[PDB]
Amino acid sequence: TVDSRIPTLIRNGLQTKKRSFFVVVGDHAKEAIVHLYYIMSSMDVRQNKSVLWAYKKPFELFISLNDIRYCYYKETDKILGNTYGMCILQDFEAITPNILARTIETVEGGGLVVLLLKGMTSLKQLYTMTMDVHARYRTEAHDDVIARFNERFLLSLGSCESCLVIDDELNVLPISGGKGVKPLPPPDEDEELSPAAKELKKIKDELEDTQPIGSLIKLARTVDQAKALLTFVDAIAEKTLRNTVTLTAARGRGKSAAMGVAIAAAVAYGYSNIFITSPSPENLKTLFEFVFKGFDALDYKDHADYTIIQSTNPEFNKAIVRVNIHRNHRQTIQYIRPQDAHVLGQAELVVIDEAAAIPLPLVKKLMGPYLVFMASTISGYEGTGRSLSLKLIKQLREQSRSLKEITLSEPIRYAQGDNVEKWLNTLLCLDPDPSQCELLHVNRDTLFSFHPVSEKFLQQMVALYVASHYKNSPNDLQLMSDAPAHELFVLTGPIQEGRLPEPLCVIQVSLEGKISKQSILKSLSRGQQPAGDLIPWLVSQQFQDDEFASLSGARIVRIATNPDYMSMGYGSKALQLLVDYYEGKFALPPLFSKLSERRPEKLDYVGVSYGLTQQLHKFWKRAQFVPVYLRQTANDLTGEHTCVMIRPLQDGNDPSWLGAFAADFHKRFLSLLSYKFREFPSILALTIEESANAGAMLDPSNAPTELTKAELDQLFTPFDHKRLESYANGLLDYHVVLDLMPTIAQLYFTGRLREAVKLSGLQQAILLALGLQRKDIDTLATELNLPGSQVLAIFMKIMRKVTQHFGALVSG
Amino acid sequence: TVDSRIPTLIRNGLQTKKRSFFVVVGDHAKEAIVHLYYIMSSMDVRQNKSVLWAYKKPFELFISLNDIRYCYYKETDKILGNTYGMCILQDFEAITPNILARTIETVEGGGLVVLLLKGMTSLKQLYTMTMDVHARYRTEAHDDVIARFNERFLLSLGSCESCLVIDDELNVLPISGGKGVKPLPPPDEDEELSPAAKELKKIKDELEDTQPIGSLIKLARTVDQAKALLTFVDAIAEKTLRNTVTLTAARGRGKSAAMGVAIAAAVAYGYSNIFITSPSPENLKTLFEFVFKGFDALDYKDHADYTIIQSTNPEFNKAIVRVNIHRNHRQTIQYIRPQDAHVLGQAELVVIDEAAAIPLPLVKKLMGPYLVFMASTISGYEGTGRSLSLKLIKQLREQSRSLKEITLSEPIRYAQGDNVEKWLNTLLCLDPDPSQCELLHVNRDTLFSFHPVSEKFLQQMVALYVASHYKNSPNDLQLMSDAPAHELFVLTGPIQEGRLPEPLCVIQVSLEGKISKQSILKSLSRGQQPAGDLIPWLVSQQFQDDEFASLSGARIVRIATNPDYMSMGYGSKALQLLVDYYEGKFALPPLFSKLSERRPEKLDYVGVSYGLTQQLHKFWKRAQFVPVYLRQTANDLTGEHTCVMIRPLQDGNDPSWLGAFAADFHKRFLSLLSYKFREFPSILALTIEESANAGAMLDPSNAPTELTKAELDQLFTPFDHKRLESYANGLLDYHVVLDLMPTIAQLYFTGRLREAVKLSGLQQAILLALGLQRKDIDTLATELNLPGSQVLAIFMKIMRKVTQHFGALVSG
Ligand SMILES: CC(C)(COP(=O)(O)OP(=O)(O)OC[C@H]1O[C@@H](n2cnc3c(N)ncnc32)[C@H](O)[C@H]1OP(=O)(O)O)[C@H](O)C(=O)NCCC(=O)NCCSCC(=O)CSc1ccn([C@@H]2O[C@@H](CO)[C@H](O)[C@H]2O)c(=O)n1
Ligand SMILES: CC(C)(COP(=O)(O)OP(=O)(O)OC[C@H]1O[C@@H](n2cnc3c(N)ncnc32)[C@H](O)[C@H]1OP(=O)(O)O)[C@H](O)C(=O)NCCC(=O)NCCSCC(=O)CSc1ccn([C@@H]2O[C@@H](CO)[C@H](O)[C@H]2O)c(=O)n1
Repeated sequence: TVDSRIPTLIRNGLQTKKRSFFVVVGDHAKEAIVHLYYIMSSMDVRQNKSVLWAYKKPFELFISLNDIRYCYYKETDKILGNTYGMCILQDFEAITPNILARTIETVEGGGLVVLLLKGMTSLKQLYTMTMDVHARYRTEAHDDVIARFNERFLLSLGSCESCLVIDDELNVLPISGGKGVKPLPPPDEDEELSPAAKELKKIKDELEDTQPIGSLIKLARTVDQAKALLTFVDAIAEKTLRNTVTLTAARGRGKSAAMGVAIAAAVAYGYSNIFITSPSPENLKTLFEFVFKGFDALDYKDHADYTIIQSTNPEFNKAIVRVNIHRNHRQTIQYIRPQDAHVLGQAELVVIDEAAAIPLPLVKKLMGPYLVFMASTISGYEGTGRSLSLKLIKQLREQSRSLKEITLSEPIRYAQGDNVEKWLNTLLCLDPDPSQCELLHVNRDTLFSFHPVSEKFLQQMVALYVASHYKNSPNDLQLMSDAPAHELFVLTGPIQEGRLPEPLCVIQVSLEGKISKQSILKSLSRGQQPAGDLIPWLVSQQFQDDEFASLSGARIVRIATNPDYMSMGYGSKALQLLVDYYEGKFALPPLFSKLSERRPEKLDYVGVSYGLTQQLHKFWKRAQFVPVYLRQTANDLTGEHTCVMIRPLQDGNDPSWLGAFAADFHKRFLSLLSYKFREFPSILALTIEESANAGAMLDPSNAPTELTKAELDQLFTPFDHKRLESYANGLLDYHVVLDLMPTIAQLYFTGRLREAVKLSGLQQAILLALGLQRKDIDTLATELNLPGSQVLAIFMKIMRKVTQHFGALVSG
Repeated sequence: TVDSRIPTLIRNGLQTKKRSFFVVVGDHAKEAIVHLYYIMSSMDVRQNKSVLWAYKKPFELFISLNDIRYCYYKETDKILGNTYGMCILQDFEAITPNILARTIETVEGGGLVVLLLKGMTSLKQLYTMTMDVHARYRTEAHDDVIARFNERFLLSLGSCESCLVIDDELNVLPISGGKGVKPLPPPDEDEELSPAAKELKKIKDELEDTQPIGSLIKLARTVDQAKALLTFVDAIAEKTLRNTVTLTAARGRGKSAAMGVAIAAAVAYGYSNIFITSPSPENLKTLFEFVFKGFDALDYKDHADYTIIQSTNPEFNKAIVRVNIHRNHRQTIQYIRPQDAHVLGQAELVVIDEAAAIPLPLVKKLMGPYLVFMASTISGYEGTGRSLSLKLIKQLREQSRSLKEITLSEPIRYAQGDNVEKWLNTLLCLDPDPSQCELLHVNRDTLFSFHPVSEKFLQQMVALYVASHYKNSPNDLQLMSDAPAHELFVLTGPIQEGRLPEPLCVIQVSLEGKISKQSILKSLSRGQQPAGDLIPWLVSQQFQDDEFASLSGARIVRIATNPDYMSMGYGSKALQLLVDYYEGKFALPPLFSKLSERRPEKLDYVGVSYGLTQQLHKFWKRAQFVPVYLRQTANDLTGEHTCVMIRPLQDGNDPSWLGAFAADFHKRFLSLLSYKFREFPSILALTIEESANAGAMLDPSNAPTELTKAELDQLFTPFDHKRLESYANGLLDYHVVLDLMPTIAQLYFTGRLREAVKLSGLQQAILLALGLQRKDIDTLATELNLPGSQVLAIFMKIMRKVTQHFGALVSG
């Protein structure tokens, strides 16, 4: 027999269209899965869909009778947009939170999400079991790893009413969170129906006579989807290039289907050029599938009324890039990259998928005098933080021609308020005067113990980081929980007993370094790297230095503040407090440990690796950080170059080891502006150069030397001096004296000419651009918001200062 | 009374629809013009159009009764595409051939082209009268100018049967070429009609029922125009993106009108994106006027069915750049520059106006998988040489999807075979073993004497230069004729008496130099230049040298060979013969003077200024020329940088004055590749650098020195050497060692490392690109037609040679 609660839970899930969670432990989980599929199928006939099975690397009749799809863990990106009647996970040791989010959301309501666990003598051994991902966290310095993610995972089950844990013998355990489940009253489909189903069929039958909306509204499955289609069509039918409709919805709500049917409606309404801009064409799979579904519903014929152009040469073979329409009239659905805004001159409809994840300048450039459709995932898996969506909406409101804001709430595959969706959104967390504040260290042994106060505080800090993330990734939660040396610091205001403090700033610090010199030389003779550390293993490779990585240091993995309290001084105060704590200025575990009650580790430096940005760089420089490295190949999804800043926090020790690194980086950066850096704005490059020089000034031996006649004559021939003097007098065109620009720029920005001649910020920026970035006058004028004549007018005054110094130098 | 031949000629012109030429001499030409307008108007009533009057800076009733348009000589570009019933030219001293061509072609058949000459005691004083343009030819070295253009102008009249020369008293002179004119028999318009007029009305009434061709064929005025419209519409109605129709016709035949009505037909046929690519939007004035005429004939309404977008911010205010159509669907007529081929992704119809004048790579890029319309002016004023049109047609035939070739012959404003058009196409000339050949000097005193043999030979050489010219300019004829020091050299094969030799190569040499040092210093202290000379006044400004321009030199203004005999060795042989002639190797004027019968001038150098091109540079370098200067701003109409090459022809004299210039240019060019030169192909830049180094080797003191440890340690720190050695071993990514690339490239290409390490052509080109041009691996791989991996694979082998040399240098 079987426990009554298993068929009861399955029946409740089938009737209420909600998912059911089952966890099987033992060595013969196949029998349990077969018996759970038989029970699920015996009560309902309209849900017998395919079964998804995921592994890293009776029953015999069961496999040969039902459609079973096998998917690898690394191939879970291939099942995006599908829908399966029951999902199976085989290897616990491999399910990262990314895998769980990707593989659970693709189950229709009433199905079963079955997770198989290996036979265990006591569930109490789950908290210490070898993750296949733990191998990446461990390092030579820190080898042991205490698994805390599994601890919270097992405890989270008790908070889900649809989650049942069963054994090989099909017996419920007390850990199960749905042992108190009760049968629901039988339904009556003769007259009783959900109000949503009545509303949808009403909004469908009302517009059935009209075309093409009548035939393109029979594809929507939710009321919110129908309303989204209605407003999209009422903006398309308006045929006004002064309209802009944005669609923000959680993952799985059906943004792609609504936008695809809207694109089909735009095609049917007589639109010639339609452009879809997305970060990657592989995201445009379900969208184009629903565009094709709308075309089919519009009585179009394949290969006779439309041809599909698919890009096979690059990596994304399956990606659709172009669709041609030649039935009503020549129409094209072209996919362009977000950086290709130069092709939107004749754009009639530009649809920006995942507009939140697109960098803000790219979104600003993609908008024009046409009709713009926008999509954003503001919650759920792969979502965007609330801060970025708020910034985008604020920009749209400030610029607006006309902006329309619609939202989807009701999911498609499962009923609203699904229990399993609630649990997987809790386990993966997928949804005062600055001087008065104090910093506390958050203990990770209790923060992941699923205590109600601990869980509430964990959700608080997690949500803070969520907003500060162009794309949400729940793997960072596992990295934070199971890392061997990651420390979490939070900044709270003055708080009294009985009230949980409100986190205004959260700092995650990772301990790095203490790598043996033998390992350094072993790695430096090859290209392979342990990849455990970042700042040491990167400097030791870039500078070919075998002494830096043997130090002890801290990497600030993530520092985020409350978006409502940003730019008020909380982040800088938290950073200063952390630095002072690491400088030895402070002399059931409790969740919060004050900084004055734990002994800091002896650290020689603190470092950070982050995407370059003028505001971020200004903040880090104000925090006494100096650059050591700057990547040349910009990040494809972000558009920013990785920059590494290191601070010599330890006092009473010579900060000369960092002086050499800063000086080496400073001079390299000077002429690296012609290599993958030509695109940098002049002001940003000037600030980075100034910061690198300030860092290089730590070493007294790196102080610049004066310029003498003996070395000057080795650089400029007397005819070059004559040309410079002629230009300074205004008797020569600036194009003639232009190969001397690299030499003068290098002389000034390496310190030889810095003391002799005084240049302001604008003159320094123009000199840097024209000398090291090799920019034109037009580009420099546009970047600096100055007329072309004024750039040269202030450029001659730079020459009238260098020429005078050179003349006074040669004469005396 | 009036001479009978004046009303007779006017009546013949009115009846035959041919223009009439009248030249008036005296101080009261107003009376003659009034009496010629009265006579013209008294016989015909359907031609009383506006009168065009051109000046540099009875009759009273005449001005206030007829529409008179006044146009300045510098503003004659503003009357392109118009049509006037009678043209008047007031100032002889200002009518350049460009003005004559621009102002004569805008007269309808049967009108009068009246040229006013100041009262002259004897027409014999015309050959010596002060041109307002002569001031530009004269120079300090050569001041006197003998006017030969006026000489041929006066004699050319006798070859025109419709040209009458009259005085203030209206008396015909023997110089008149139409004194033997006789009255034509009166016509009969009741039944007799021209076959062309019957053919046109037949091809119109046949398609009257059909639309939109029926309403868009009533705008054509010639049979050839109607056929061009028919084939354009039959290619548009075909709606095939595998069609390409080119239209080659002389100036004034009506290419613009046919193409405009074709664009209107394409709009009416349901084309969404239509792009018109032209060298300048001001040429797209009559084309868009006829597009608008076709729209009006298609019953479109202004400001309700189409809106016109005109670019007012730039210089071309009147230029139309965009036309929007919203009749049933959004259609657009966008003007793009020829270098904007990246916007033709959705192009449904790309119409290339003046395709011959567009550089060949730009035309190759503008063509795609759509319908392409092409226009070319292969004859007449502002035309293109036959060689360029032949190259374009050959490229089209070799690439062809489908190519259609149509031609227009019959002009619009005047009858075919017009007499005045014949004369203005003669006055302005607007239409063997290599070792066995010999070079002859063509005397300019008899070449412009209008002798039949002299005129035939002048037309021969002129036609040779015409083909070698992206845009024909008849001002070069006046410059050749009236220049004070221009010498013409021609290359002919073995020829016997009684037969005029066939010119296989024509060389035009201009004598330059001998500028006083006082004038050099006077000009060098300002920006103003006499502009008489080019090579001296350019080197003396770029190099700030006060001794070069005082030499004596020759500038090869134009060297062209027969396009049928190109790349066979005639040009190089002619150049070598000219150089030997100037090196003193040869020890009713006759038209041809052998090189052994005239004393060459003592010349120190021979130079040439030309648009840079790999083939042209290779030819000049083979001719022992070395560069001295290279412009940064490429020519807008051509896309090529001006390069100046100077050869030290004189033997027995030290060529060290040029060694300094070549070395200064060579070292500057090295790092100037990052300034307006980044776009140069690697091979071309390498060849230019090699040629500049070969030129700099003339001075023994410019020989490169070895590389020593003392100077090497001043460039690379030991950590830089460690990084280079690590990269050479393949243990480091190539991105790390990239700021050392400028230093290594400069060391190798300035000669210090040239002897120590041996590099092939490909390695040298890659090193030059990556070091001095700062190109990426992808761009270099695409330019060199090699995979990206192979570029780096051969790039590491460059480093494995430099690193070994550096190690052997530091060790010992
Ligand atoms: C700025 C805050 C501190 C709070 O700012 P705060 O409260 O403190 O304001 P405050 O008064 O104190 O100072 C006033 C000053 O702040 C400035 N400011 C003001 N407002 C803002 C603002 N909104 N934003 C920014 N600055 C602002 C302003 O410039 C100035 O304002 P003023 O104009 O002077 O007044 C806080 O970070 C925040 O906002 N937002 C969170 C940003 C965040 O998340 N991390 C921050 C840096 S960490 C990134 C990592 O470390 C990630 S790991 C990683 C990832 C990938 N990769 C590579 O890429 C991968 C490729 O596959 C691969 O893995 C690897 O290769 C890698 O290596 N490592
Ligand atoms: C090449 C020929 C000698 C006959 O060639 P040739 O018969 O001799 O052939 P050959 O056997 O002897 O040698 C075999 C070698 O010839 C090569 N090759 C073979 N075939 C061709 C080919 N088709 N084309 C080219 N090379 C070819 C090949 O690379 C190789 O062939 P291989 O592959 O080695 O066998 C002849 O020129 C010709 O073709 N066509 C006429 C080109 C022409 O007209 N001038 C030539 C240079 S002058 C330009 C001025 O001087 C104009 S003034 C001015 C204008 C503006 N500006 C500035 O711009 C303005 C801005 O407003 C402003 O005014 C000012 O700032 C200024 O400063 N000055």
